[PDB]
Amino acid sequence: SQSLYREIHQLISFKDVLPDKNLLPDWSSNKNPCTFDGVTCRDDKVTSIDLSSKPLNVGFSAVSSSLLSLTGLESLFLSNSHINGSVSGFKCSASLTSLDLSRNSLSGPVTTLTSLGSCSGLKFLNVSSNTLDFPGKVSGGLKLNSLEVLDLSANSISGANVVGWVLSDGCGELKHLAISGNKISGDVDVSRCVNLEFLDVSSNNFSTGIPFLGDCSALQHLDISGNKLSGDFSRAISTCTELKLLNISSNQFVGPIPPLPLKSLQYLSLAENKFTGEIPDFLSGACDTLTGLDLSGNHFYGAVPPFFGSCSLLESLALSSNNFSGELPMDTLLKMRGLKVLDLSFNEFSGELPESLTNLSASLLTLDLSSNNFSGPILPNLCQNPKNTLQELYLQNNGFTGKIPPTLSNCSELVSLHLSFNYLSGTIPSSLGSLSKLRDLKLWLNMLEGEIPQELMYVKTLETLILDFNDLTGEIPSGLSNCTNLNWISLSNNRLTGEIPKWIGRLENLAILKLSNNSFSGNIPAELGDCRSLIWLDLNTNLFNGTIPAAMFKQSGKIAANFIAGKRYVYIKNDGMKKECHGAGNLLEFQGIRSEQLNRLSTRNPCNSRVYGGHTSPTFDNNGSMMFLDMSYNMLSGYIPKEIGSMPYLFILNLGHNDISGSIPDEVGDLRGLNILDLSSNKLDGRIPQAMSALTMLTEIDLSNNNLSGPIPEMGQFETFPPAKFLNNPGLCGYPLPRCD
Ligand SMILES: *[C@@H]1O[C@H](CO)[C@@H](O[C@@H]2O[C@H](CO)[C@@H](O[C@@H]3O[C@H](CO)[C@@H](O)[C@H](O[C@H]4O[C@H](CO)[C@@H](O)[C@H](O)[C@@H]4O)[C@@H]3O)[C@H](O)[C@H]2NC(C)=O)[C@H](O)[C@H]1NC(C)=O
Ligand SMILES: *[C@@H]1O[C@H](CO)[C@@H](O[C@@H]2O[C@H](CO)[C@@H](O[C@@H]3O[C@H](CO)[C@@H](O)[C@H](O[C@H]4O[C@H](CO)[C@@H](O)[C@H](O)[C@@H]4O)[C@@H]3O)[C@H](O)[C@H]2NC(C)=O)[C@H](O)[C@H]1NC(C)=O
Ligand SMILES: *[C@@H]1O[C@H](CO)[C@@H](O[C@@H]2O[C@H](CO)[C@@H](O[C@@H]3O[C@H](CO)[C@@H](O)[C@H](O[C@H]4O[C@H](CO)[C@@H](O)[C@H](O)[C@@H]4O)[C@@H]3O)[C@H](O)[C@H]2NC(C)=O)[C@H](O)[C@H]1NC(C)=O
Ligand SMILES: CC(C)[C@H](C)[C@@H](O)[C@H](O)[C@@H](C)[C@H]1CC[C@H]2[C@@H]3COC(=O)[C@H]4C[C@H](O)[C@H](O)C[C@]4(C)[C@H]3CC[C@]12C
Ligand SMILES: *[C@@H]1O[C@H](CO)[C@@H](O)[C@H](O)[C@H]1NC(C)=O
Ligand SMILES: *[C@@H]1O[C@H](CO)[C@@H](O)[C@H](O)[C@H]1NC(C)=O
Ligand SMILES: *[C@@H]1O[C@H](CO)[C@@H](O)[C@H](O)[C@H]1NC(C)=O
Repeated sequence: SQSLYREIHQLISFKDVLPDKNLLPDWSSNKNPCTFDGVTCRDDKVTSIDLSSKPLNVGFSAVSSSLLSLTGLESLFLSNSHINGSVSGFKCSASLTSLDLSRNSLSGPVTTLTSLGSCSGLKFLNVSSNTLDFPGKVSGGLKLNSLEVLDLSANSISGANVVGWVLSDGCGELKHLAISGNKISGDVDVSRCVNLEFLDVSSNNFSTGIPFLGDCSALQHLDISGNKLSGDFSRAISTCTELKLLNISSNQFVGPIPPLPLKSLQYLSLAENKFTGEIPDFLSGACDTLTGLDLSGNHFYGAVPPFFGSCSLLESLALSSNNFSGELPMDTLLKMRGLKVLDLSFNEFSGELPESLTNLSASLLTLDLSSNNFSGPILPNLCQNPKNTLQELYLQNNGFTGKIPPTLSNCSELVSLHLSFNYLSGTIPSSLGSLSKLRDLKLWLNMLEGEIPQELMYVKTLETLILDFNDLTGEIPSGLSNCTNLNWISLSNNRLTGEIPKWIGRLENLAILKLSNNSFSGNIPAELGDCRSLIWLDLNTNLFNGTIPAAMFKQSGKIAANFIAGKRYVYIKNDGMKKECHGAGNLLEFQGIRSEQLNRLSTRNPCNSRVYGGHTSPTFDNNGSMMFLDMSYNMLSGYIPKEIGSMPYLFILNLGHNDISGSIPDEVGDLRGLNILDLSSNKLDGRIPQAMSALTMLTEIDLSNNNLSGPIPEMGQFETFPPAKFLNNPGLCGYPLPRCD
């Protein structure tokens, strides 16, 4: 036929306008398209093309002129294909049924989509994750009332009543509307959409009316979360008898949990609102269908109603960040046959752990009991039940006394263990080396003694070791050389000894090494310079000596950090007020702990009030450098190597209280991101290099107690700092000091 001749010529003309033609290397003229990678054929005719996740790097016009006009094409999938430009009028084949253009760079007003009406058979349209917008006045209509599925999520659509604009010309055919991740406001009226099954209007700018749903005859999925809605949603969804998922989380709802349609309900989320009072007895009505419940981050209180035993289908129960109290209602949890995730974190549950809990170790994937008021010992008999499935165990920030049960090694599926912030004595059981899947061992702020288990080598998956604030002794176990995935090692405020092993250079994933306030010694390993993920080095308050190896900076400009991101931390800034408190500040892991309990450190730390929190976020993804370097309060000597200046992402530099001599390298002036510079109490001499006048981001400097001399630089930021920062430098003069003689 002709369409065959035309099919091949159209496909090859498309290939030919690609900047990287090597992308469709098996496409070629005088070959049958049905043999082409990306092509679906039925009876020797093209019915579908899928060029998704290939960087085609061409514009929509190339697509609509070559591809969308092919006779018989039924579906075109071009998600994440680097298509830019915008939709305009074109001839479209009547067979085309699905168009997926999601995750591209389509730009322009959302009114451009209206020109896709050329496609008389189009029923499914995904244009999510682009940059389509709605400039100014919202008038007219989208005019695609034949659609069954429309996805406009994650665009740049800012406007009021955009939904009415979408639905203006009719929605009798519409089954699934998603438009989340925009900035849409106003009214949502889908009452004329009597076949609508799926509505996601989440993460927008709604702060007035609740969506109006009319008879709600077909609605199964309703997501209005992530807005600023308040008011009577109970009445709005009261006609909704087929509802399976109701997500109203992250809004401004207040009062008690009101009546709900439970007979079909599988997923319910009320999280992150201002609901008050206690879980009502009437929710037992969903115990026949309910698979997921989330009431986290409200003001709920009291106990977990006993009715939950009937919710035998309930897989996840999340109630964290309320004020639930009482003992672990094991009598109810043991009936929830299907329970997999249990999250009661950040409440005020109390008492010891009931012995019956050891049964759930054979069904649960996650047990999150962090930040409560539990007391007593960790159940030794825990994970007796053969085939222990438990993956995550979070018991941090409670009142647990006793030893760490070696029995925990039987929970062989364990990926995450967090026993921090308790009162645990005894040693770190050697048997934890048996947890072949463990990624996180977090035991910080307890009273753990003895040495760090050599047997920890037997854990190949290990990524984080957080042992700060204990009573550990002995040296860094040579065995740890084996855990090559470590990206965060924190051993501060113990009584460790020995040197820093030279095998640290081995771990190419280590991003944070914190060894402060112990008794480590010897020289700084030039081997640290071999770590290619290292961004935070805190060796303060120890007994290291020798000279700062220039080699430790060899990685600067090559540093990659990706795995360390997204982890909750607190950074506690040192105010130079108390002389017993050392270092720039303490970076501490802080997943599942209340800041209100930082006061617990008072007895272990001479530091008093300045707490930064967040989630780790490197300032680059690649080609970075160290961001933090503290070696204060040691016995280092010799001169600062000029390579010190080679780290453009360095925010903090503390080398204070050592025996460093010679003169401040002029390369410090290259450290353009520097916020803090402490070189106090050393033996540095010569002149403050004028180059340092180029630093623009210094919020703090200290050069006091050296043998520096000559004039303080008048340009840059020096005039900004008080005299104290320069005291005890005999030959030093110039404002803020007395003028030079
Ligand atoms: C409009 O297009 C968007 C963008 O593609 C689309 O959203 C994305 O959908 C996909 C699935 O269709 C999501 O990817 C999933 O992510 C989950 C984790 O959250 C994974 O578990 C899933 O993996 C499963 O399936 C894979 C094969 O697809 C298997 O390899 C794997 O083993 C699992 O079985 C899956 O990868 C994606 O997260 C969303 N979100 C994005 C990218 O924004 C959206 O659904 C489209 N809209 C409509 C109406 O179709
Ligand atoms: C019930 O609803 C809640 C609340 O909406 C929901 O949890 C949320 O999931 C969404 C994903 O749909 C999360 O949103 C993302 O947050 C991450 C992390 O900060 C961001 O990186 C993401 O930004 C991207 O996507 C945006 C579009 O949504 C884009 O505009 C942006 O440019 C980025 O590409 C995104 O915002 C959100 O973090 C959570 N919220 C909370 C509080 O957990 C939950 O999953 C729902 N439950 C069920 C089962 O449906
Ligand atoms: C490096 O490690 C060591 C080991 O922790 C650390 O020494 C400890 O410092 C803390 C905090 O200063 C000390 O805690 C004190 O304990 C005594 C009793 O032994 C108490 O009397 C003290 O109480 C005072 O402060 C309280 C509030 O914090 C007040 O309520 C009270 O009225 C008192 O004023 C205080 O809690 C602890 O004794 C030492 N332990 C050791 C081993 O010496 C050291 O400070 C760390 N170094 C650095 C640089 O951080
Ligand atoms: C990359 C991570 C490991 C890291 C924790 C990161 O996520 C985090 O944002 C870091 C970069 C933060 C945590 C503490 C922050 C510092 C807080 O303490 C310092 O006093 C302030 C003072 C002042 O505000 C300066 O502008 C920056 C400055 C000095 C901050 C520099 C950036 C931080 C160091
Ligand atoms: C589309 O992307 C290409 C590649 O960068 C560019 O040359 C062209 O100008 C872009 N078109 C639009 C509309 O931005
Ligand atoms: C959300 O809507 C309000 C009211 O229309 C508007 O004033 C505001 O600009 C919008 N906020 C955002 C974050 O765009
Ligand atoms: C939370 O519950 C506890 C224990 O019953 C109660 O004493 C406390 O007042 C509650 N917290 C608040 C602030 O309501």
